[PDB]
Amino acid sequence: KNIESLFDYSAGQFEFIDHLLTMGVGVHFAALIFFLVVSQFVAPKYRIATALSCIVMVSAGLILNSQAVMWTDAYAYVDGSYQLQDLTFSNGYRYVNWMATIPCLLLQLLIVLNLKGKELFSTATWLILAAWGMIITGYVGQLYEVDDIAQLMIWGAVSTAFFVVMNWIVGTKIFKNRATMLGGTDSTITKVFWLMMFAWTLYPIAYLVPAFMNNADGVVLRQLLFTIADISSKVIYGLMITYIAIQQSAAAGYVPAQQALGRI
Ligand SMILES: *C/C=C(C)/C=C/C=C(C)/C=C/C1=C(C)CCCC1(C)C
Ligand SMILES: CCCCCCCC/C=C\CCCCCCCC(=O)O
Ligand SMILES: [Cl-]
Ligand SMILES: [Cl-]
Repeated sequence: KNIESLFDYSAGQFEFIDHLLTMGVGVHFAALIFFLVVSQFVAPKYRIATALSCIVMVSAGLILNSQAVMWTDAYAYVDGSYQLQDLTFSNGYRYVNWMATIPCLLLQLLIVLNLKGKELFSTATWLILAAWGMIITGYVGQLYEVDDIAQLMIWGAVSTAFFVVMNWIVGTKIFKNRATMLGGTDSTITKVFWLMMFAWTLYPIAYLVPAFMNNADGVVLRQLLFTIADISSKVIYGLMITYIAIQQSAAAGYVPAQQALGRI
């Protein structure tokens, strides 16, 4: 049902996708160790925001690892090209994984925005429901990326509505609670918003690849877009969230945070 299954791949195409996914694994698990070691310099009220980045690194790292092994399982070099064998490859499992990873990305944002108690629970709940609506409708949509492009587009439109509303909740909370943020991170959090807008928008672009480039090079392009988007939305984003957590910790008087920033 996926466009990947339609084509044979050159040695170059096949190996490049393998390298993309493998590099993705390495970057996330390398970043994982970074978040782990810096977590001790984060104040208790923010420390979970850094822990969530560890959770995202392993979650994303495992899905990229799984995709890479699926890639090599599904294809074999036969008569001059990589051809589909008995096992299958699908991006569908990425969608399933977003059901967990996207709430984690949103939660760590709410934490450094200094949301607490009732407002935190209610905001998280609405955000997660919006994200799940986006993901599920998008998942349904890509089931038709070969059979029914018109249906892919309509489900994509519904998904985009959830996307836009989710982003509106995010923007509203960010620009409202920006003033509560310490150590100059009121400025930094604005860049985080724009980073999210940019990085997350790459995913619906990848979703539409079967509509504007239905060929083997389109398959490569989609994996390339996922790679850019994954690294930007999880790793670079996580680094900014953790930076914001540490800076606010230091400004709140947390001594390990103050000492850590002093060494650099
Ligand atoms: C780490 C993974 C992340 C941040 C994934 C984000 C995914 C999206 C923003 C997906 C958006 C979609 C649309 C807005 C329309 C087409 C269907 C989706 C699910 C690909
Ligand atoms: C934050 C951005 C992260 C960027 C990650 C991507 C790094 C590698 C990117 C691709 C370089 C282009 C490689 C040339 C493609 C050759 C075409 C092919 O062989 O199929
Ligand atoms: Cl604290
Ligand atoms: Cl993920």
